[PDB]
Amino acid sequence: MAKLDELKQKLTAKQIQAAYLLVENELMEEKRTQDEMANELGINRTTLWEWRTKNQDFIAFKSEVADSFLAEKREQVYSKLMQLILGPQPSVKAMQLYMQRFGLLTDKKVIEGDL
Amino acid sequence: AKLDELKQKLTAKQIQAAYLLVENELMESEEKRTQDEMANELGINRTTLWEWRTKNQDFIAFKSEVADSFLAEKREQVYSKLMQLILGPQPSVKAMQLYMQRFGLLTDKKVIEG
Amino acid sequence: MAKLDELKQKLTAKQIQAAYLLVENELMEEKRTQDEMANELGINRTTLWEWRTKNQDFIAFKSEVADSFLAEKREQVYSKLMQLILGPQPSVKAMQLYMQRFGLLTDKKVIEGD
Amino acid sequence: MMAKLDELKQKLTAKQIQAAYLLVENELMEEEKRTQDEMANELGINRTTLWEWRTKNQDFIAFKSEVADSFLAEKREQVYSKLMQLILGPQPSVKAMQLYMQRFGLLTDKKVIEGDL
Amino acid sequence: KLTAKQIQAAYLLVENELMEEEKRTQDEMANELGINRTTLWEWRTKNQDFIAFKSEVADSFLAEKREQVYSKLMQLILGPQPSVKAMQLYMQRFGLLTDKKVIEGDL
Amino acid sequence: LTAKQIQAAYLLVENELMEEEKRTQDEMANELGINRTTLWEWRTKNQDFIAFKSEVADSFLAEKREQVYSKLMQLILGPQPSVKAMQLYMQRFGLLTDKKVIEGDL
Amino acid sequence: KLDELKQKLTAKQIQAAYLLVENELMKRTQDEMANELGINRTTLWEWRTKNQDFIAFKSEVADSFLAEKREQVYSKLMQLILGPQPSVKAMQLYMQRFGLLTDKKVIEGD
Amino acid sequence: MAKLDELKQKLTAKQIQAAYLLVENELMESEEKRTQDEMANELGINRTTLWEWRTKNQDFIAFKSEVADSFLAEKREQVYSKLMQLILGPQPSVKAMQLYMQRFGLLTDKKVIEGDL
Amino acid sequence: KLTAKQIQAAYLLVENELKRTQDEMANELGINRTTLWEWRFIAFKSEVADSFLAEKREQVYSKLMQLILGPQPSVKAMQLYMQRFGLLTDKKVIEGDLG
Amino acid sequence: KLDELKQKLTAKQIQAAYLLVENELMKRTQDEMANELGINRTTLWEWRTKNQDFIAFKSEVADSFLAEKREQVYSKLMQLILGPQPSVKAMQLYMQRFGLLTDKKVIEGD
Amino acid sequence: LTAKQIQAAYLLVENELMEEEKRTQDEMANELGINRTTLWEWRTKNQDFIAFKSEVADSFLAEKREQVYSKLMQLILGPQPSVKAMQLYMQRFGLLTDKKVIEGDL
Amino acid sequence: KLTAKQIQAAYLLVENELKRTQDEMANELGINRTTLWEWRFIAFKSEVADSFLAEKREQVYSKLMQLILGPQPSVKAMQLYMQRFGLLTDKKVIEGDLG
Amino acid sequence: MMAKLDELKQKLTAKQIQAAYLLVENELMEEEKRTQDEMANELGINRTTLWEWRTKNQDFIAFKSEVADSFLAEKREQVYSKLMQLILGPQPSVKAMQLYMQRFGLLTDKKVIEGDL
Amino acid sequence: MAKLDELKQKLTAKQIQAAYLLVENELMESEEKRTQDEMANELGINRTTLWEWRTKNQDFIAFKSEVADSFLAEKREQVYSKLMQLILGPQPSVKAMQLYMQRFGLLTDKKVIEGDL
Amino acid sequence: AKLDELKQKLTAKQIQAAYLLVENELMESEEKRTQDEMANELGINRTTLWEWRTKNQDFIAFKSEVADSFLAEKREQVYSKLMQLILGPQPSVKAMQLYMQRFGLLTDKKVIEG
Amino acid sequence: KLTAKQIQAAYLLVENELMEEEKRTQDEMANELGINRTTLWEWRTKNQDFIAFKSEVADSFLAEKREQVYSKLMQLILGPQPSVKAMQLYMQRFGLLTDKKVIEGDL
Amino acid sequence: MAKLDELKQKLTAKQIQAAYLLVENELMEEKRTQDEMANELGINRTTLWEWRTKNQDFIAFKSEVADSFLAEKREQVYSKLMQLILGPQPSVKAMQLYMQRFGLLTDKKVIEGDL
Amino acid sequence: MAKLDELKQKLTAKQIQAAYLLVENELMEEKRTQDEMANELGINRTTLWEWRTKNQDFIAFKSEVADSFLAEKREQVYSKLMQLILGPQPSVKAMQLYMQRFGLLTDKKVIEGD
Repeated sequence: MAKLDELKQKLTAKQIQAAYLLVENELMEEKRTQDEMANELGINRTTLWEWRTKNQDFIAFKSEVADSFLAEKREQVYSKLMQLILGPQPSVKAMQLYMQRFGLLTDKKVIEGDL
Repeated sequence: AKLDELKQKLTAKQIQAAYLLVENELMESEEKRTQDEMANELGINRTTLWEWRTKNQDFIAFKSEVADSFLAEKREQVYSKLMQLILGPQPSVKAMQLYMQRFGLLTDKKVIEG
Repeated sequence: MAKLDELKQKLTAKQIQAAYLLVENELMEEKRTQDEMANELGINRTTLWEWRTKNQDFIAFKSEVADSFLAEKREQVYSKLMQLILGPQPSVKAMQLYMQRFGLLTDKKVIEGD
Repeated sequence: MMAKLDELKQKLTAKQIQAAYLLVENELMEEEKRTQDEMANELGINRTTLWEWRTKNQDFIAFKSEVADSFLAEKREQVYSKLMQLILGPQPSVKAMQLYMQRFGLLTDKKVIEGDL
Repeated sequence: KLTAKQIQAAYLLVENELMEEEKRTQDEMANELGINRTTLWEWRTKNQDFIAFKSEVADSFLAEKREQVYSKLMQLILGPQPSVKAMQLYMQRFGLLTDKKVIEGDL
Repeated sequence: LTAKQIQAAYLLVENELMEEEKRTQDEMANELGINRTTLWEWRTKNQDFIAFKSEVADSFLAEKREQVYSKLMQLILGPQPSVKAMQLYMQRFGLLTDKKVIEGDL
Repeated sequence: KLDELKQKLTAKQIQAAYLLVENELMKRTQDEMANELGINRTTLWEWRTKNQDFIAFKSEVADSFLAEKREQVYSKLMQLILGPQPSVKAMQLYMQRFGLLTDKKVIEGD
Repeated sequence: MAKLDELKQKLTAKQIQAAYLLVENELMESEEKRTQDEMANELGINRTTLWEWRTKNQDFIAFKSEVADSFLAEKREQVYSKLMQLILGPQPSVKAMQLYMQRFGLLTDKKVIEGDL
Repeated sequence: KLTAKQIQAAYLLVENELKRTQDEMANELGINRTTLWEWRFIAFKSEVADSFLAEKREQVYSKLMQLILGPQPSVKAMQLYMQRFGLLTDKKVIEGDLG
Repeated sequence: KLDELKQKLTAKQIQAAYLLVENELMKRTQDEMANELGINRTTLWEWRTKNQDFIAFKSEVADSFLAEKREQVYSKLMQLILGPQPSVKAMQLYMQRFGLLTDKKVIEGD
Repeated sequence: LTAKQIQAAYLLVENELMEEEKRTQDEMANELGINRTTLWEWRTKNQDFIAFKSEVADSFLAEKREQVYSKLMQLILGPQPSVKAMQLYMQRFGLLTDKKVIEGDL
Repeated sequence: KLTAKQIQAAYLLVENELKRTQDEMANELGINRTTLWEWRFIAFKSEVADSFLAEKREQVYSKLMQLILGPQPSVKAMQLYMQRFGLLTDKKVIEGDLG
Repeated sequence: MMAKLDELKQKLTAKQIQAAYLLVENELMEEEKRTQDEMANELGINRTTLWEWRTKNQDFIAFKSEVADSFLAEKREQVYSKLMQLILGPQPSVKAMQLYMQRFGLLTDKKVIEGDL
Repeated sequence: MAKLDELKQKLTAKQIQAAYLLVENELMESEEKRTQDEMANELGINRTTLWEWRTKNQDFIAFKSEVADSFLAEKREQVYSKLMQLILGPQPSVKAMQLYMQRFGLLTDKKVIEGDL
Repeated sequence: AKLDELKQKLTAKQIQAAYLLVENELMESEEKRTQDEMANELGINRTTLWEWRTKNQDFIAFKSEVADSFLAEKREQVYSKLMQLILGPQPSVKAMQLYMQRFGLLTDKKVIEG
Repeated sequence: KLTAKQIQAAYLLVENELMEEEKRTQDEMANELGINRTTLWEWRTKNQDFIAFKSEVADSFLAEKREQVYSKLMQLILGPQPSVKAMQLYMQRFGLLTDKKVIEGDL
Repeated sequence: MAKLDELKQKLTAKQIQAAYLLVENELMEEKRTQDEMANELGINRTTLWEWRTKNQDFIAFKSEVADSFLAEKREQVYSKLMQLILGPQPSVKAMQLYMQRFGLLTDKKVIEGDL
Repeated sequence: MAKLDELKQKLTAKQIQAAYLLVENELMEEKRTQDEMANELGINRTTLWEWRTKNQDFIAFKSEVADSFLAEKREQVYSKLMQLILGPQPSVKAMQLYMQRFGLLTDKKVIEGD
């Protein structure tokens, strides 16, 4: 909310709507086409193209919204992780991730020499 | 400790709700209930649970800590699978590495010149 | 915006146009040929060649434009990451990237020696 | 580990300590493991009580995790036995040899550092 | 510094490898340059200024390929078989991945 | 630790790291002249016993060194020379060096 | 290095550590080695399991025997590089032996 | 220039010629490479003297290694050409993409550090 | 420092790996079989061994380039080539504190 | 084919086989499917485990649903062939679909 | 087979092929109302019981068909389309043909 | 045999995989959503599907040759090429008897 | 299998039949398996007798192998259970799917044969 | 010759030209391939008519497939060149050696048969 | 049956010798005796056993059948390892295939046109 | 049958790929043959006799490589990393490997 | 002995000796060089080269002797096979070979059509 | 000997010599160049080329000579086979080849259908 708020103010209401539509199309539970999204927004195809390619504030805000949508999925990822570990066919790689999540693994170094 | 700070902002009911939602969602994607089937046990309206889940920032933060707690509690079950891979008919060297790293048993030596 | 405008200063209007066209051809929607892009720009084929091979300011700017187009794909990449996690063969490597994205993974490092 | 288990013990009842050991033993000690209900019965507690301890009591969870670490630690020679079987067997593992050599800090990488800061 | 001909030779050798039939042979490049094969050989094997300049030119031609590389990276991510390694490269490009370390001990 | 506990730690480690069928916990308990429940108590609740037994395990593993080295050399010199085994050999004697360039500001 | 550890062993224990290492690094069973040393098998077993100075000395002589193999390892390395299937991993090791590879780091932050 | 000339000063004209001939035999494109005897004959020296320079003369060895480095360095655009072919070909190589990106320092790893060394 | 025959003797043996068996080598040196076992010292001979490996540099480089330019270009060989010339950068951004 | 097996089932059993297959080939639990069919869970279980005609009919409708997916499979096949990583194994299948590959045998003996 | 033996065969197969923790042999014996030794005797010495139980196992496996087909289609249509799964699909419907040329004398 | 619109309707749908969703397709056809489910018939439409795949032959061959001639020549693609033209022989010598 | 075991039974004593079952049970029925001496003792026979039967009596060996086949055959649903777990689990095995489909003869390869003889 | 001409008889001059153009676009070496619209324009036909020939005209489809076969067949020496490069290159391909040997029928499998079919 | 034909050509002692030699040589290449240590138990001279092993064609043929018999007798031990691979924490699909082939449970269907 | 020029063209095209700088281009081969590029294109795309002859020539050049292939096979078997697959190919070449079958049933 | 005897008679005593020496050098428990073997046989290097390259009877007899030496090693192979199966780390591929040795595996085909 | 003599009939003495030389260069002890082999044979480089590319009788004979040289390597191949079987990483694929060499492996084949 710290970054979204500063960026939001450099964008129009339609641009904000556009950023959310593009992200929802990819990260919210068949995808819409670019033409379908421009239509829904009531803008021309060329306008959407301009925002996506030339408007740095639009791009930056859209990346922040994307991060927010990705963040919400954490328990979904956790569920899959535990599924790979706790079934009758355990994944050692998944166990590595579990252990790292809780900082359980140690790497030890003995250093000699001079600088 | 973080759970305690986030717990004082919530009612007993919201707290029970958070625990029940986490258990349900961390289940494999067989016995898992729906959101309406997660209003009956708690004895609340479906819009209330939806408002807690989506619009209540204190509820959302606590529920995240509760999810971490859920995974943390499974430690001995994880360790059991690790040992099974080590002791099975195709012993996993990767599982052995992880065992050894758990107890800080592996050393890398480095000699540095300036 | 700052780095692009800085690099943009050293270029002509046509060169800036050329940089965008070359990048759009690769990162949006090769498909057009070098000749077709030169024709579109209303410049000689030999001029586009000289810009691409001999103009360090052009090359640097175009590379920054390439970075911008790549950055804008973020949610599309995230969507594929989640599909691999949630699909019929859940990808642990994708899960690792997800967890690293939010700084969820920690190792202890023990350092000995003088 | 003596002092750490003692510190985490202070906040739990005798029944809660027994429960933590039973749960870990079920997973980490040598036809089928016990169910939650079977263990609840063994402890003489209600199933809802065992769930509450496993779910909501952070002191119970933290103690039980320390118990888990202890059970895992005690397997060391069993892990070493498999390590040696992979090294010496008819499909000898160079990865297992690397682990053996790292265990005793026998492997060195040398570095010549240059630059500034 | 280098002669104009030597600078031209460096560009032609790099163009032969990194731009755009078959590639030109060494003999064909010497002829296009209007120099002896022995002269081209001498520059390539004994002239350190020429070698160093040509390497810098090679770096520049490679740098200019950036969007073509990115295009293939995106195709690997989005194609029928999405590549997780390509996803890792994408996320590293923008510094999106963190590892946390808790450091203990002495030096 | 008592003499019996030191003996028990050695027997448990010998069972795993010397050898061909290994003894059961019950057989090891009998051999020591203790009850199965005492052995189980030592292995699960006695932190001094666990700590000591782990150090004995380390000693038994350490003693295998020449046998590990033998297999390492067999992989190097065998019909299918192992480059990974060569890497371990060269690291063992600090024979491998990289140059590190570092720039700049922390 | 060896001469400090040597002091803590009997002459027969020194002989045993050398025989154990030679058996591995230059085919005999434990019984055959004990019979060769003129000691009982339970004695060899006690040295191998309970004598920390014996174990430590033996590991040291193991290192010495291993070090002596260096040219044999080099021969195999060069065979993998110059053979009918040149090995890139072997080339990497060669290059590292002579400190020919640079890993370059750019560091930024607090 | 400087390092080569420093090493070059310690060798005879014939030794310098020999070092280039040996490196050219390996690293310049020409049906079969020349044999040792063929190179000695071309140099107008004994088989035995070439062997001596190659094995006992540390200055010769050092100069020849520097010459080999220069020959390898000169191949840069040829290596880059293959890197791009792997990236752009019908089986695009993500590993080659990684190398490309490493070449220009485009890949960042972020570290968050805590503790006390 | 060493005698002339010892210097010749070192160069000759390392040549063997970098053929003649142990006793064959012992017979060439004019020493006993047992004496060879006793020595197996690790100083000059080892430097000649390193020197022997060092001298093969252009031959190693030739194989590297063949792997890069062959019909199946090796990306790992390209990696080593670039590392040889310090062309690959890894960037680290470090945050936090330690005290 | 289906119409012979159909005769050996009740209307509700036909409905159950279709629902079970649709659940898999076009998310519901066993209890939800039984509740949807208006039968008790032990009844669904008995049909699935003890009724051979039910099992046989259900496998047949499973085949029918699977067959209907053919163009979807073709779409994926062509995507793998014409994609940014053309798949040789997918090309092999394409060629085999149209009988384009010859395996040639020379036979000798008694 | 007796009614009890038919019941036992079904229970053993259900334990493995329907499901979540499975019953022990002792629990299955109790459920059937027979001694552990009787169950063991049937599983090891009764060839009619073994033969019948194998046919029941086949029936339980056969009944899984739509679930196997579901996973097959998921691998085909998923984010990582499986060409091997496509091959199985095409073979299922006899869609793949090779030409065989054969020459000559046996 | 089929009506003209049914022939047009078959060609149109197979085109979809070889975009428009199920209901989108149902709306184009001017039929109900339920009716589409009932049909999902497997005769002419299936032949057009096979016909659609059949027609891409030169595009498949182009990818085959690219794999063979690319910077990482595919031996498996070479195998398929040779099989296409019946160039690979497997020889069997058979002994024994059966009666 | 009834008649085959009956035929192989005719040449063995009751003790030899018991011995064959004990040996197979030791390997194929669900902390450590019995040693040869422990089984010899159980049977009330000398260790040399058990070795002689296992080594030299072809009728004993042949019967015991038939018993082995029977024990293995009876595991069928346990094998099927693992097959289904590999198909349906989070790392779904296309190879396991092929085995499932072969089990019921669901996979067809078509051939068009040409030539002569 | 014969099969091509039999299929060719069913097509117009323009359709024959179209079939060759489509195959040449895919299987003959020339920066970017031509688009469908580019080919229709080159042929002097509607976009819609090219589409019709490609999708509804079975005679066109069949002829074009035969033309594609002929174009692929003509590449033989180019394929053989790559096969030899894999065999002779710095990483010799045993699989390519197998193909070479299969090409000339050099590999035998011996079978000894018994029973009664 | 072949053992019986080859057995009638040999003495009791030669027969015992064949069984003992096979057991010894089929051991892992720990408790294995030498040829001289395989003359004592049998109570014969070392040259006699060497003559049987190398020069006696009837002894050689019988010993080969005895080696086959030795491997044959290990069937249930082989089956045990097979089941362990199937039931372990990384179930082996290849082991499942072999199980199924043992009992002729896998069918390939072929449709042939003339 | 073919003209002398067509036979010459078939050999040159095969020689360019399978014997022995860069390979010749199509334009360079047309010039060496003294024919139009369009003529070479016509023979390669439309002349079935020419295509069939060239393929037979290609088979002959490939057949002639036998000892070079065998040399690499032996190097794989005997080299520092002996290849078991190459050993299998060697043994199949001489018909050294047998599989036994006990056939049951009906057809 | 059926084939060795017919072939042996087309060879000289020295040729027979040569065939056995070449095979022993490879299959009998550091190998001799070609020059060392020619010396031991008391023949010239060129003579040994002639026999190995031009004498078809010599080559055929040597291959038969090689088969005989290889055959003798069967129990050595059996020992390794059982080592791969019966250890704490079983090989499924080795189990396949064991089962095939005893003809325990069935491949089943259902054939339809016409010819 | 029969096939070689038959093929040898169609060739000159020099051509036969050339065939052996080409094969010896690859299969014994390339190392000599095409020019060096032509010089050794006392023929023009263009003559060796013509034989290699245009003489079907030469090509066929040389291929038979190649087969003969390869056949003679038998014990060398057998030695490597045994080294893989008996080395530190016993090769099961090598064991399979060994067993197939002596026809030791059998499968049952069951055939149904009309």
